[PDB]
Amino acid sequence: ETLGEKWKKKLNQLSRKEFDLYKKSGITEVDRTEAKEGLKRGETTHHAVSRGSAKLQWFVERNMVIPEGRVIDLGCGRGGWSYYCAGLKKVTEVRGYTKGGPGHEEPVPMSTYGWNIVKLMSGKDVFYLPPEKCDTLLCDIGESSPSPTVEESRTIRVLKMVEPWLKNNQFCIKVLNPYMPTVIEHLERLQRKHGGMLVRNPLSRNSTHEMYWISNGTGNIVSSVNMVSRLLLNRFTMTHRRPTIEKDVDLGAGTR
Ligand SMILES: Nc1cc(Cl)ccc1NC(=O)Nc1cccc(S(=O)(=O)Nc2ccc(C(=O)O)cc2)c1
Ligand SMILES: C[S@@+](CC[C@H](N)C(=O)[O-])C[C@H]1O[C@@H](n2cnc3c(N)ncnc32)[C@H](O)[C@@H]1O
Repeated sequence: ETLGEKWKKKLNQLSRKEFDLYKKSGITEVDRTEAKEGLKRGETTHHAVSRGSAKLQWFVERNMVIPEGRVIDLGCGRGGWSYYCAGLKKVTEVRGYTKGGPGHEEPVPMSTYGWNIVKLMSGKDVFYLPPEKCDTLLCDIGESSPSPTVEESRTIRVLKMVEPWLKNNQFCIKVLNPYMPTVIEHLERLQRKHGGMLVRNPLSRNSTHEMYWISNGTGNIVSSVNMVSRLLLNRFTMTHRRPTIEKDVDLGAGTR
């Protein structure tokens, strides 16, 4: 019924070859060549551990979330968001939590600028964690699934989990499937209470309808979601557009 549901049905009809040509058509991406080569060699300075550092940097450099004080990073994985925040002037502590174990990335130890204010803790399912006081709440959880009802369930669970962590603080939260009417209802209620806006990051793949609820902005959630569904549906029409290439983020070295 929603434009997003039509997008997901069409995405599920693609062959692997078609899917591989669609997923990056017209997106933006950072060139990870140098970082991957450095990481393979065990280099611990300058490189971002994942594409996530540039993905969060995109929101921060637009002032959509402005990390400060004690940052919590839920679903930190290898730690791209955490290591990026560790170098920001207003940040004083970064605590990352992630599941780890089979099927999940482990935190990567690094020596990028501000490493000494970061603690990444694996073996932590955030759905069992009691909330902690923080000045910035980040969450990048939401596992894609071919089933949109599984994605709807996973999105609602994240939105219910994150709310007790929100106390008039800065935030950036992934919304895996933002187009279902039940999710829209939660998002509108959450925006009435905590403010912010839902934003599509250009570095996201066309194979996910993810959007991020960020704290600094206003706007109409329904309009923003439908614009993304129409964008993703239009990207099935034409031949692959190679992604727009950008430089990856240099996270430096040193303590603070
Ligand atoms: N065409 C289109 C298609 C889709 Cl499916 C979704 C969105 C758009 N359009 C844009 O995204 N337009 C836009 C224009 C100039 C700069 C940027 S920006 O993201 O670089 N910086 C911002 C953005 C918003 C605010 C705000 O509202 O406070 C603050 C800073 C975005
Ligand atoms: C891949 S990370 C996102 C990228 C990350 N922001 C970065 O920059 O590296 C998302 C993570 O959420 C983790 N995750 C999934 N379910 C989780 C849960 N219940 N509790 C904690 N972490 C979870 C996954 O293991 C995955 O590593």
